[PDB]
Amino acid sequence: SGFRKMAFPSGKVEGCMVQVTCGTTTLNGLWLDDVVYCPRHVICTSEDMLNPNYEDLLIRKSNHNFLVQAGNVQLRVIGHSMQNCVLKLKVDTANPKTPKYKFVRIQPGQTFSVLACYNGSPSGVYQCAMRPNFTIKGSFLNGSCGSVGFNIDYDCVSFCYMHHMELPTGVHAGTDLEGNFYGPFVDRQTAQAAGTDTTITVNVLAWLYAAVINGDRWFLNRFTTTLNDFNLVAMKYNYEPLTQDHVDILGPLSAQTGIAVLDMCASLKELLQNGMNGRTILGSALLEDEFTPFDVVRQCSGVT
Amino acid sequence: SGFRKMAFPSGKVEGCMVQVTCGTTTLNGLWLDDVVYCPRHVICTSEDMLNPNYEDLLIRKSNHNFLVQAGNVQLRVIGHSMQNCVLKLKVDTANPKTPKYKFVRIQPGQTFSVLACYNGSPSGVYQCAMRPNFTIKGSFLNGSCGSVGFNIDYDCVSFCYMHHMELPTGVHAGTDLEGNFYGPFVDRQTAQAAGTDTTITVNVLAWLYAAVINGDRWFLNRFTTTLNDFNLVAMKYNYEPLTQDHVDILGPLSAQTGIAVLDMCASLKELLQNGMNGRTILGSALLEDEFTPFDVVRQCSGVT
Ligand SMILES: *CC(=O)N1CCN(C(=O)c2ccco2)CC1
Ligand SMILES: *CC(=O)N1CCN(C(=O)c2ccco2)CC1
Repeated sequence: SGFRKMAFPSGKVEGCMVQVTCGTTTLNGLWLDDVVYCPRHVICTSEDMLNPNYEDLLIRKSNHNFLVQAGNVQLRVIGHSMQNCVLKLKVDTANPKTPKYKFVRIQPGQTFSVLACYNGSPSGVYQCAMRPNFTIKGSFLNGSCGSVGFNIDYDCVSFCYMHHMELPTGVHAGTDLEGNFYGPFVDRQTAQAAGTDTTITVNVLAWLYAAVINGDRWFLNRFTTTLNDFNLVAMKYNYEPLTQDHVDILGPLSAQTGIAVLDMCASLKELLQNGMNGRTILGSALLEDEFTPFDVVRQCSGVT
Repeated sequence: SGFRKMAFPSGKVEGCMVQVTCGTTTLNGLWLDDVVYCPRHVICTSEDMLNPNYEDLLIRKSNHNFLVQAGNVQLRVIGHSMQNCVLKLKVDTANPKTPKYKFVRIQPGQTFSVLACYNGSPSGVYQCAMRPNFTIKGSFLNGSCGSVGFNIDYDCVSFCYMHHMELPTGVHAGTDLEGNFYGPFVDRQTAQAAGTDTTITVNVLAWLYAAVINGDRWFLNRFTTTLNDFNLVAMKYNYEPLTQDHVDILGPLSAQTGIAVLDMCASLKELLQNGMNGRTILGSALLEDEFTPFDVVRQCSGVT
């Protein structure tokens, strides 16, 4: 029993973190096989980051200008290229700790673990969600860029995020491991405002299911609703529209608990309309939206 | 910027988890050097766990009855002993991945990372606090016993917790790595009720400091208080008494922010008396008490 905001074990990713230094800029890189992946802004002076021309800046850089250090051993860089907003540094040694891995581009509402690193050294691990406005709410100080987000399926690390920037509002923006930003963000120090941070409805429902399974039941009511009726209330409270796809995804949690998805919708509807009245659910005073239906099943079933 | 409930990187502890099987009971064990540490209740039939006599049960057990598996390789058990509520299984092979380590017995209010495991395989990592009633609020299913709690100081893992039991109220009890329970709990399936789960005052204040540092400032007021005046309000709200020791510990966060500890006490006092009025602090609708002053400094400074 008990339900916790739970990250994947980080060891497989710890084994992949290196330090990348270009001139006076030191960031993190991800070493998989004989490639090191890092944010292309490693090549910028903070002056450059006002309006950088990365192709032009990169002409001035050689293999030997990229200093790559794994623990306290230097890797030999034998090639470099830019793919979107990342650099791929070819090194002469395959990472002996390379796990089975994939690069995946997640959808908004999907959750992942971040291994926060500084100078290629892990400081901590936490669970995130790709927000509907394509930001993440992370914990990233200067030096943390190149820290990655991942999921693990048994022995395969799916890398979904690399950290690139903090918006003036203190929320975070980054790329997949092909170097394509999530959302409309650019690796430039300019006016970039996030859109509406809406609540991930399907995740709230999954977490209400988790609460029932773990004995927190006070919010279960006598009501049901329809997708359309629920969605009117969702819209009013800046919740994501609930789709039949979302209902299908919640099917197994529905089955296990014997609470129809639309009944749990009606419970969530009353919580939105009435508030918590100073009560808590799984130790929260607000409705948690950074557990996926998959996360709830995994943690409630004990997958390794 | 941003502040997250952050666990230590788990890799060093992942390398220490094994499976222990005695008859039909399979739990987790911690392999350090040539010793495997596990809960002594590995020897019990669930019938036994009503009123077990562990010394008597252990007479019936040989080295060869303890099946120890590290990945998919069996370890040879060459000795076994009971220390308090843990078994120490001597194996013929030193764990090659043994990190630098210590066994520490933490105080209530101290935080630690848990690596939740099943069958000696890591499923996830989360941050906990030793509650003032010597319980922890974890995420533990059947098979999770022998999962451990730890802190890391650069390269040294301090092991502070091994998971042994769930109370009927779905909160968790366990031992240090000398096998001594935290609090008054016993490894018996009997009536065991937790005392008052009071709020860790010094941790709330540390987290209010974290909030100020990360730009969440709406709750800062024009007031101050005294330790005695604050403590009257603390008592009323089932908060731990604040001591001069706690004030001294918050000194560096006071210094960094320029907010006197007693001013932040007065802010917390108004939050207790007035509530959040539907507002949030670092994305919470309640006052978080599972960050230590040390945790706030570490995460705000980016220690690795
Ligand atoms: C995410 C990260 O580590 N960084 C550090 C490098 N960089 C800057 O310091 C910078 C330059 C101009 C604006 O910010 C980006 C963030
Ligand atoms: C923590 C853990 O893994 N367990 C599993 C073994 N055990 C029981 O199933 C049990 C027997 C009697 C009561 O509970 C303790 C908890």
